[PDB]
This record gives sequence, C-alpha cells and structure tokens, in this order.
Amino acid sequence: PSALNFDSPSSLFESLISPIKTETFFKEFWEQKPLLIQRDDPALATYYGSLFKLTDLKSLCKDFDQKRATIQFHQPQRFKDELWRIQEKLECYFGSLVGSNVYITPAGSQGLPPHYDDVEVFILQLEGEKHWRLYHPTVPLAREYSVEAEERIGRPVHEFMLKPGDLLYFPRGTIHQADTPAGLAHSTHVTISTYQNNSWGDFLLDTISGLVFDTAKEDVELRTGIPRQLLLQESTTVATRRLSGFLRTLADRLEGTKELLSSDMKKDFIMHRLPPYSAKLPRLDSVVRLQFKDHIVLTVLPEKMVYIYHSLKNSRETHMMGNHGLRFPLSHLDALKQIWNSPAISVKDLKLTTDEEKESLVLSLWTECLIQVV
Amino acid sequence: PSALNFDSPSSLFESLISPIKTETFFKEFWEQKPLLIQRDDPALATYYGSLFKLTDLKSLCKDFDQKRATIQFHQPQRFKDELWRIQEKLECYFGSLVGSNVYITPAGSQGLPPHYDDVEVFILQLEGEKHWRLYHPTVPLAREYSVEAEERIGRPVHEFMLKPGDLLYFPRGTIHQADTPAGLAHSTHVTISTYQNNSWGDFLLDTISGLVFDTAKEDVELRTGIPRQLLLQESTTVATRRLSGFLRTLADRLEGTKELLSSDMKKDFIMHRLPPYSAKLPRLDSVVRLQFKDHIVLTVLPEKMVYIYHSLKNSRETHMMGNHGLRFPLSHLDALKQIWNSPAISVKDLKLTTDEEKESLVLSLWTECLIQVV
Amino acid sequence: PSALNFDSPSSLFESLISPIKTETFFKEFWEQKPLLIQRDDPALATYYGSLFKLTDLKSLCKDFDQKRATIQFHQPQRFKDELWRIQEKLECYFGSLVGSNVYITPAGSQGLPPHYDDVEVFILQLEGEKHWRLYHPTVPLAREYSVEAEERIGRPVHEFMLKPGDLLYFPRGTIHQADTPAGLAHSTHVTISTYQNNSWGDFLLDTISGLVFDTAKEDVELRTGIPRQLLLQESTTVATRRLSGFLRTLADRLEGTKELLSSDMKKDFIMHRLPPYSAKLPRLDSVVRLQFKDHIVLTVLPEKMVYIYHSLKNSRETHMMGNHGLRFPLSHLDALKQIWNSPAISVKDLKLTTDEEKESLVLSLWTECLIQVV
Ligand SMILES: O=C(O)CNC(=O)C(=O)O
Ligand SMILES: O=C(O)CNC(=O)C(=O)O
Ligand SMILES: O=C(O)CNC(=O)C(=O)O
Ligand SMILES: [Mn+2]
Ligand SMILES: [Mn+2]
Ligand SMILES: [Mn+2]
Ligand code: NI
Ligand code: NI
Ligand code: NI
Ligand code: NI
Ligand code: NI
Ligand code: NI
Ligand code: NI
Ligand code: NI
Ligand code: NI
Ligand code: NI
Ligand code: NI
Ligand code: NI
Ligand code: NI
Ligand code: NI
Ligand code: NI
Ligand code: NI
Ligand code: NI
Ligand code: NI
Repeated sequence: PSALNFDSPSSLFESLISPIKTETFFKEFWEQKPLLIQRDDPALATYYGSLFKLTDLKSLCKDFDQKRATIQFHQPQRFKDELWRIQEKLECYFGSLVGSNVYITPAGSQGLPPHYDDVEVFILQLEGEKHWRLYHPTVPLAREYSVEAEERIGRPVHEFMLKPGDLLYFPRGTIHQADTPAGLAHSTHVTISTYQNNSWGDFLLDTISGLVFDTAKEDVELRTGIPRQLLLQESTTVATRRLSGFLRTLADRLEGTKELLSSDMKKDFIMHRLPPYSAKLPRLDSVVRLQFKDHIVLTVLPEKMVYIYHSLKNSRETHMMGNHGLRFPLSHLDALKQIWNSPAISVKDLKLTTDEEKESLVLSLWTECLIQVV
Repeated sequence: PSALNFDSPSSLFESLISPIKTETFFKEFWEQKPLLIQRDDPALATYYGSLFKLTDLKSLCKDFDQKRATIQFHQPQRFKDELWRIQEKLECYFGSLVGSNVYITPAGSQGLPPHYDDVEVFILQLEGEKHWRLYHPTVPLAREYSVEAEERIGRPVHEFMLKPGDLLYFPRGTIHQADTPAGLAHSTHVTISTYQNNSWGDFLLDTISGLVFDTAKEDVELRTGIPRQLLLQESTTVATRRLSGFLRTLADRLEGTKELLSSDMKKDFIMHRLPPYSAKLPRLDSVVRLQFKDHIVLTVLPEKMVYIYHSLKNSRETHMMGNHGLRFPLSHLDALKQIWNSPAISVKDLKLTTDEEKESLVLSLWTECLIQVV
Repeated sequence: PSALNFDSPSSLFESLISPIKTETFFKEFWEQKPLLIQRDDPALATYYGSLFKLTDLKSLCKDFDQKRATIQFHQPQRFKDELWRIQEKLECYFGSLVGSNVYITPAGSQGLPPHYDDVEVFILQLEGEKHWRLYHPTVPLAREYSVEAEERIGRPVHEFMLKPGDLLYFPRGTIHQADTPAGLAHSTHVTISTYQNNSWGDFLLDTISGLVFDTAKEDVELRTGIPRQLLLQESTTVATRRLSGFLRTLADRLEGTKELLSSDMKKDFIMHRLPPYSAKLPRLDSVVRLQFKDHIVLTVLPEKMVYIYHSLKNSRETHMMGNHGLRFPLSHLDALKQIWNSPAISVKDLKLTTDEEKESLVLSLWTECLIQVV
C-alpha cells in the first residue's frame, strides 16, 4: 500500500500520496491548498531515507548551491536511480517536466527566508526533522518566484514538523519558510516539482499561431498589411479595435475547431523529459500498435517533410540542467495519422501505394521502438 | 519632379511613383491592384540605367542565381550606392525591410514560369524592354510564393512592354510572367520588395504575449494549470471552449489597452534594416530631442535592465542575406520614457535623483547619436 | 621654439615643456611637485587643438569610458598620427611605456571625484577651459590609483584654469580634481602618462634573479635545500635570519657586479612600445653600427640559443590596450656582444671562424633594420 508501485504512472502517483485518494487530491488540493501527509510507516521512512543521504553529497568526492546555511543539490535524479524511476513516472502522469532539488540544513539553522515558488511541489522528508510555516499567498498561483518580507505575510496558516516518511504538497504561490530544530540531527528533504509555465495562458499562446494560420487561409482581412509605420508610430486606437475584432472572430472559429497545434510546448516537453527507466519483427500480415504515444511528436517541417521525434534516448545526466527520431515524405502523413489515431492497425490497411512502402514504414517505426507487434 | 528627391522618406516615395500622387496610390493601388507608370523622361531613363548594369555583374569579376535563361542578382544595395540610398528611405517610409533583386534575361528568352510572390513590389526597368502579362490572383494577398500552371491562371488581365524609366507596382498574390522580346537587347530590371510577413495576422501574433501577460497578472483563470496530459491527450471540446472564453475576455481587455508590446517584429526590423546612407555636446542647461526614433528599440530584459538598440551601425554588406546599443538600470526607465514621448526635453527636467545622473544619461545617448541638442 | 621639434627624443621633450629647461624640470619638478606651464602662443594653441577634437569621437561613427558626466577616450595614438609621433619620442626619452587618455567634459559639469594616479602625467589642454585643484599627496609617489574623500584631502595647494596651449605636469600620488566652468565651451584635454611600475623596488625585483643565479654558482649555501615542509610549516625565526644573511652577502657581491640582467622589464617595454613613426647592403670590407639600440633585447634561451627581438614592427593599433626578431647559435654571442658594445665595427673584425659566418650575421641584422653601413 505505502510502498511505491511502479506498474503505471497512475499507480505510482496513487502510492506516492497514500493514504489520500487521487479523486480527493484533485478535487480538494491540486492548485488550491496544501496537503500534509504525516505517517507512521517505518518501512516508508527507511525507503525515503534511501532516496538521498548526506553521504551522497560526499560520494560526489556546480551540482549544488550554498544559500546561507543551506546546501541545495540540483537534480539528484541524474545519479539517484530511484528518483529517476519516480520522476519519469510523474512526467507521464502530469505531461509536464518534473525536476527535483535536495535541501540539507544543519540542526538549529534557519533555511531560506519567506518566499513562494512558480511550481507545484511534493516535498519528501528523507532525514531528520524540519519545522515548516505556511502562509496565505499574496499572489495565488504565482507565475514567478519571489521572496516576501515577514511584515507582508501575516501569521502562519499551517505550522508543523516534518519527519522521515512524511510528504507535503503545496501549490505555486504558497508562501513558506522552514528551519531545522535545535538538536543533533540535520534535515534532508527532496522537493519534487512540476507545472512550471503550464497554465491556460501558456497553452493559449502555444496554440494561437496554428489558429491564426488556419483562419488567414480563409480570411483576407488577416492577410492584409498593417498601416505603414504601425510598429513604430506609443500605440493607437485603430490597432486595438481591429485586434478586438480579430480575437472575437478567432473565438467563433474555435467552436468549430477539432484540432489544436502546439508551437513549442509539446516539442520542449519531449526534448527535455527523462528517458524511460532501464536496469518481434513486423511483417505485412501482422497487426501493429503505436507505443509510448506521450513520448512522440509528429510535425511537418520544410519542400516539406514529416518529422517524428521521441524522448526514449534522452540524456538522464542532463535532465533539467539547461546546457532522436525519423523523417518521411508528405505522402506518408495519411498512413502515420492512421497509426497515431488507432488502438491497433493491420500493416496491409495502411494508406500507401505499394505493400513494400507499408512494410518499410512500420520497419522504420520498429527500429526506434515506436511500434509493438500484436 | 521626376528626379528622385532624397530630402525625406516621404519625398523619396512621392518622387519614385511620379506623376502619381501618394493619396491616389494608397486609396486605389496599394494591396489592391497593379499600377503601371509608363513615362517619357530621357533623364529618368538615364538615371534608371545607372542603378544597375549588365557590366556591374562583370565588375563582380553566390550573389546570384541562374534560374533557366534568367540571371538573378540578390541584394545589389550591398554594392550599389544609389539603391542603398533608395531602399533605406523606403524602410523609413514603410517601417518594413526593403530588399531587391536584379533580373537579367537575354533577348528572345522566356523568364521565370507564371507565379505569385509574398511581397509588395516596385519594378524599375533599367535596360532594354520586357514583355509582361499579369493575371487575376488565385490567392489574393498571398502569404507565400507559388508557381501556377498556365491552365489555372486564365487570360492576362494586363499586358504591356516595359522600357527604361518605367515603373510597375503590383500587390502580393498577383500572378505574373515576363519574357524578353526577340531582338538584340537583353532586359535588366530591379524588383524592390517590401511587406513580407507584415500582415494583421503577424501583428496580432506579435502583440498577443504582452496582452496575455498583463491580463494574467489580474486574472487567476489564465494563471491556472491546464488539465493533466492536455498537450498529449487529437484535441478536446473542453480546451476549445475555454480558449474561446479567454480570447473574448482579451478582446474586451483590448478596448481599455493604450499600449501594445512587440515580441519580435520591431526588434527584427531594427536588427536587419539598412544603415543610414553615408558619403554639439549636451549639458545640464541644454534642451534635448531623441533623433532616429524609428531606428531604436527600448526593452526591459533580465534582475532586469533597460536595453536600447539601434540600426545606425548595421552592416550594409549583409542586408537581406540572412547569415549596437546601450544598457541602463530600471530606475532610468521613467527618464528614458520622458525622452521617447517628448518632441524636446530639458536635461534638468529628467526624472533622476542627481543632476549628474541626468547628464550621464544624455551623454550616453549622444555617444550613440540617439540625441540632438536643441 | 614653442613648435614641437621631432629631430630627437631630447629635442621633442625640450620643446614639449617650453619655456622650461630640462635641467630645471629634472632638478625641481620631476617626481617632486606640479609644474604649470601657462602660455600665450596662438600657434601652439591651434597645434594642441589639432591633437584631438570632439569631432574625432564622431569620426569613430569600447575605445572609451563614460564615467559620470565625463567621456574618456583610451589611447588616441592608435588613430591620431601627431600623438603617435609625440608618444613614440617620449618612450625613447623615458625608456618607459607612454600611453594617453582624452577627457571630454561638458560646460558646467564636475569631472571625476578627488583621486591620485600611479603614473607621471603631462596634461595638454586642447579645447576649452578646465578648472583644476591640486592637493598635497596622502601617499607621495603612490604605486596605485585611489579616490580620496574630500574631508581627507585638506585645502587645495594649487588652483588654476587651463586653456588651449597650456601644459600641466604632476607626479604620481598628486591628489587632483577638475571641473568645466559654466558657460558654452566643453573641455578636451589629453593626459600623456609614463613611469607606471618603474620604481627602484620594481627594478630590484627585476634584477634579483640574475644576481642569485650568479651567486649560487659560487655559494653552495644558496644551492642547499630548505628545511622539510618550510613552505607550509605562519613563518619561522630560522628562515628570516638565513634570508637576512643571504641579502647581506648579495649586497657585498653587488659592489663587484658590472652587469645586471632584466628578468622582464626590458622585454615587456620592447614588446609593448610604439613602432617608429612612418609617413646600403653590408659587405666583408664595410664598417657596421648597431642602430635603434633601445628597441632591441639580446637574450639566451633554451640546448640554448641567442635570441634577438625588437619593437620596429610593433602594432600601433594595439598600443596600451592589453589584448619580430632573430635566432643565432651560442657561438655567435661573442660577435653579437662586439656589435652591441661598439660605436662602429668592421665586419672582418667579428669573432667568428669563417668570413662567410661574419657576412651572414650582419646580413641577418640588416634584413631586420638593426644595422647601418658606415
Ligand atoms: O528547506 C528550505 O530551507 C526551503 N525549501 C524550499 O523553499 C522548498 O523546498 O521550496
Ligand atoms: O523577369 C522575370 O523573369 C521574373 N521577374 C519576377 O518574377 C519579378 O520581378 O517578380
Ligand atoms: O578631467 C578630469 O575630470 C579628470 N582627469 C584626470 O584625473 C587626469 O587627467 O588624471
Ligand atoms: Mn506504529
Ligand atoms: Mn518627349
Ligand atoms: Mn600675445
Ligand atoms: Ni544553482
Ligand atoms: Ni521554496
Ligand atoms: Ni523552528
Ligand atoms: Ni534545451
Ligand atoms: Ni534512434
Ligand atoms: Ni516509405
Ligand atoms: Ni539564391
Ligand atoms: Ni515574380
Ligand atoms: Ni513576349
Ligand atoms: Ni538575423
Ligand atoms: Ni555604438
Ligand atoms: Ni546614470
Ligand atoms: Ni575603460
Ligand atoms: Ni587623474
Ligand atoms: Ni570650477
Ligand atoms: Ni602583452
Ligand atoms: Ni622581421
Ligand atoms: Ni652564422
């Protein structure tokens, strides 16, 4: 029950927030308020204690910051197998990049000053205890990180002591501050984070181009040039009124829209996500199924070609630090769309001229591990 | 009258289309239909003949293509002074990049096959005659270049013979084809082009980010995360309906909007445009005026800083081939906005703490040639 | 008399400080106190006015700083011919690098705050007037630059107004401050500087190695190893007492020393100095003379070789920005020393085995312009 179940992205998330049900988490907590899961599970406490240890910092004897009396180890999933296993599963579950930072603070020391972050967090207490104080957001669902002065935050809303095996979730914009109680024991926790720049605002700006391109093919007013020197000649009343009309027309056009195109979001997720955790040949008469659907991008790029790219060979060692696929002719697009939008498809049923072309396509997909033979 | 008047961008354009009045050009021709200016000016004919010559191709003895029986010399303004002088003036006038291509076709040869272009063109006949046929657009105000089959274009709408000193204007999407009459004389013309990707559609996508950023600061619904796996899990009815609502809200928000921010259009124009054609010290008690306003970008970039960049030191030799400024603290933003939005301003009237800071600002602007002392 | 006489380094310096005699300058002023030369020479005023102009900054339309309300143009000798001519002559005269900076301050503005510099300066007033205040040094003959607070400098010792054609000399460590009088005219001056890190202390550290190398060849105590871990195991009484003895022995050894070797000073001067200002073949029976003696370094470097390097082909454009010669066998050293230490020498008189070797040596020197045929 408490033990992390790596069977599916769903079973991992369900086990991570145990005993809380996912229906409860999404209805009551997600992007709304903090969730504190205090447990009494010595097995889970031993498990959390193995995710990262103070000794792992000395097994790295750049990858960490020294903010006052706090060591921050960036992206431990680069070296810690279990965290790679957890974070990869969460990326499948959220459809968003999932990074992590380890925070180590000696006994009796204050951590970072009061602040809020731009990410949804899952804090796992690994070693020792840490005293937390949570305050009401000044900016609910903040899009940026910010420190907040103690005289602007008010009194804590939640205050508690985290111990190994405990989990704390809180949405972006939650003002917080933590300190290690005086004593012998230092504190070690991992902050697993997701949902950075994954808002409706980000999604609208990511899909707007495809919508304008489609509309302009049918509407000559969108194809019409702007007035001379508009880019240079404080703004004008004329431009805002025309743009209001265009946005209203696009809103009406969306009602009939069946497909939205991602300009960069889908592509950036696929290129940056973690690779899958690592420890039959198709024929004309076989049935195929596309596998790892949420790990693939199918785009048309310039004469144009169909491009397929996946995350199956992504570098684990570069994940979140910030510093693979195929190409086919446009004629293959109908057959590739048949594979994408089908639970299972016969190779002979593909929309290509020769039976050889059908076989070559599926053989290409199989060499990348993008298809499974049923 | 006919002679090109380089006094201002306005006087250059007025003289270029002589005897046609700019009021007539904008009301009747611009982005609507072709304008043929056939003249009887031997002085202008000699002038056009000096803009580019077949001999100039041999004075370049990559910079040109060999499309069938037509030589196309790219961007002659890189070496021809008079064309640099003309094109620079047109960039000020249009607020859009202005490139050119020279077309040389021997007597008796067909040019390029029927097609339409994605730019507004001004064709100047420099040497010999060329036989033109213009057809009705299949795609009015086309956003892309395309060849069109002779059996899809119909009969010509306009047919004429261009000779030196003649000008031909036509909007993007105009299907056309030209051939050099049989005889002794080859044809040389220059196609001055502008308004590539300068439509209302391009402008809407260029300003939309600033609008969403501003709205999301006040609207928590734009700050709210998308549903899990939306980027991956064919599109849904839910997303299109939410996006329709957001676009309608943004349209209402635009009515009250006084300023629009350019994400890239203004910046790309400034970085790529031609430099100005080339052949008093400010004090605390002096009056200053910002000069070359349409050659400057003032942006805030990340801690944030105010960045100023101009086109006054742009490379002439790289113009349109595709292969300078200052930095100030955020405190200077109010004073820089005072300079931008003022016909003339006293240095002592600037919103800065010390009189020295006021003097340093204007001295910085003067070293870049961005200010004039009144 | 007042006009700059470029006949020799001596005649240039004599004319630069006119009407002051060089005997007076060295006895009374050099490294002792300021010298103000206020003149009434309209010809010299016109001459100074041509050395650098506010317009020369716009003829550069990195090479300058913008310190508050003062523009500082670094190393104008890179582009200004007359300043190259002056500074090159001064490097011959001083045997020290001679750089310059132009200072431009608008009317009514304060210059840099009170400070002292680490160089000997010759300030030439080129355009307008500047109000100077000189104070008593806090650090006489300072080795570093430093600002000094107004409450630590006392009252001015000297106060004057510089006008075009005026010269001001002051030693390193002289606290000073200048401001442009209120009015219409900006101020332009050039600060010609020399004697940076050219002290007895610098010279002692530059020659000490050669002295220790020579002494250790004869003294086994200098060849003896230090005690184990001396470099690591706060200092000890034993080391200081031994070092006192060594320094006393070296002092006694210097009395008999006839030649001092430069570890880097001579080499750095030759590599960085300005090239000479630009607008017979030797035979066995000819008499030769080494020319540009103060532009050449003769060193033995590793099997060892004799290396000759000169400054005759130094880059003018890189002077003071901070970002040529021959090689011969060790057997040639006696003959090269004969050329160095002789006002004129017969080629046949050189200490080399064959007459051909004598001819080859002098032919090598002639190709670099290091020898003149008498
Ligand atoms: O432990 C700390 O000092 C601070 N940790 C965080 O801000 C966090 O996990 O977001
Ligand atoms: O001259 C030609 O053959 C074709 N010229 C053009 O297509 C043009 O100027 O757009
Ligand atoms: O002119 C000024 O403001 C200051 N000039 C100097 O410090 C100088 O020449 O050393
Ligand atoms: Mn128990
Ligand atoms: Mn006539
Ligand atoms: Mn006089
Ligand atoms: Ni860091
Ligand atoms: Ni935090
Ligand atoms: Ni506490
Ligand atoms: Ni990247
Ligand atoms: Ni591969
Ligand atoms: Ni194929
Ligand atoms: Ni080309
Ligand atoms: Ni064309
Ligand atoms: Ni014809
Ligand atoms: Ni570019
Ligand atoms: Ni510049
Ligand atoms: Ni300033
Ligand atoms: Ni500098
Ligand atoms: Ni100084
Ligand atoms: Ni004064
Ligand atoms: Ni150097
Ligand atoms: Ni040489
Ligand atoms: Ni020899």
